Amino acid sequence: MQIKIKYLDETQTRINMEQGDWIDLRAAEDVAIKKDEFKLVPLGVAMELPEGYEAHVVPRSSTYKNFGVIQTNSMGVIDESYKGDNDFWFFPAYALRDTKIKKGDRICQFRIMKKMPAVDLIEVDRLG
Amino acid sequence: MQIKIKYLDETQTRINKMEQGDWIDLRAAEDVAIKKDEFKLVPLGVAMELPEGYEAHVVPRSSTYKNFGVIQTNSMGVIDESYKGDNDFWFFPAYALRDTKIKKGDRICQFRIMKKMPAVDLIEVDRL
Amino acid sequence: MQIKIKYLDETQTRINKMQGDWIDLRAAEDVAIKKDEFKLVPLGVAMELPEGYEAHVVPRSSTYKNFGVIQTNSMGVIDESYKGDNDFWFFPAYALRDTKIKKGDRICQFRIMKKMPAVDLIEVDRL
Ligand SMILES: O=c1ccn([C@H]2C[C@H](O)[C@@H](COP(=O)(O)NP(=O)(O)OP(=O)(O)O)O2)c(=O)[nH]1
Ligand SMILES: O=c1ccn([C@H]2C[C@H](O)[C@@H](COP(=O)(O)NP(=O)(O)OP(=O)(O)O)O2)c(=O)[nH]1
Ligand SMILES: O=c1ccn([C@H]2C[C@H](O)[C@@H](COP(=O)(O)NP(=O)(O)OP(=O)(O)O)O2)c(=O)[nH]1
Ligand SMILES: [Mg+2]
Repeated sequence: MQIKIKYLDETQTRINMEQGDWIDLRAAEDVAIKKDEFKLVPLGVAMELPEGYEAHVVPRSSTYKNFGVIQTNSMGVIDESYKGDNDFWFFPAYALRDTKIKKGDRICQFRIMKKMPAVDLIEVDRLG
Repeated sequence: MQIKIKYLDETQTRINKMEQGDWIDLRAAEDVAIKKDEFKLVPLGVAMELPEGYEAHVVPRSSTYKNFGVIQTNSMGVIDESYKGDNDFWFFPAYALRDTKIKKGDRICQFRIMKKMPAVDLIEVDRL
Repeated sequence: MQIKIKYLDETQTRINKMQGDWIDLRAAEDVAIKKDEFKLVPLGVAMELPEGYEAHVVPRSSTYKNFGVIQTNSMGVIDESYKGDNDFWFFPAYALRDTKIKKGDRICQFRIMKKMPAVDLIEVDRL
């Protein structure tokens, strides 16, 4: 199973695994964020995911410790269909304190996972 | 694979975007106003009987923070197959980072289903 | 399918068997957190998961109203790799109000999941 991945540019740090571990993604540019402010931290990457698969994106264990940001959407769902040449991943960050992220910083991690199977949604007037 | 769904009332907007594999959006069952640093359970006006052996996972949409200034306090909501009774309506536990207003009908979060953990024996052991 | 689990001390309340359900985990000691402050809440447990699996840890839906805390990493990911006698799970809590969590309190919950299959990251210039 392969993932095709476009980098924003040559300065981005490429990421190498087939170990099953979640893969760290990194900030594409310096972002500074005041306490109680919001910013998209661009991750400088676009990917074509395997057919029938999602990416899930959550912070790293140490993200809060080292940057004082929480992830606004809790968990990011990157769908297989987000595979365009301008479809760059971002990390939506709310700073609970003054913070600076530097280009290259590892700020979140992801894995892939089979989309849910197909499903008939059937309205009913009463449940058991 | 089918899910039964019951709606609080005819007012509610059927979520008739059954899966092409994608997560599915849920909507505020009523007008809800939440002030800065206030918490509210936002009712989603749906009860469901998930497939045997499954659970549902709920998370915010990508734009939920931009548009309503709320985060989901439980990060990823877990809904077990057993939450299927006739009064088991889904909610969105929302904490507000600014003064905000959700209107009835609004898409505020999204779900998919996924198979439960297989059974597991838990052994206590002195060391590892 | 088997998980080997090691409690911190005798004091800790062992957990029941279960069925596929997320298992609740308990705070290992009383912890007080002021508004707008962060603290790791020990869950007094370390575990050897199955070869090829990870654990996901998230709050109960009631953690906020009962205890006033969110989990700053959203969902903790614990790898098969974290299986040593000192590898004790924690709940990273940030308090949005003053709060005292009390030993024994069930504050978050977990399950296991097969890890991602092996994949190739093939760099490309266009998509
Ligand atoms: O944390 C995230 C979350 C989403 N994303 C990406 C994936 C998503 O496809 C895109 C946002 O554009 P839309 O809001 O239109 N996508 P959406 O999730 O709304 O898809 P849909 O409308 O199909 O439900 O941002 C991230 O990069 N990081
Ligand atoms: O975001 C959510 C999360 C859960 N739920 C529902 C489904 C689930 O069966 C029920 C309880 O979930 P939790 O286990 O996370 N909270 P708690 O453990 O307090 O409830 P219970 O004691 O029933 O397990 O609430 C929601 O409607 N929205
Ligand atoms: O909420 C959490 C999250 C992680 N953990 C555990 C598992 C993890 O291995 C450990 C943190 O160690 P590291 O800082 O080395 N992070 P991790 O092992 O995930 O990094 P890598 O991606 O290199 O494995 O804490 C918790 O107890 N609670
Ligand atoms: Mg529970």
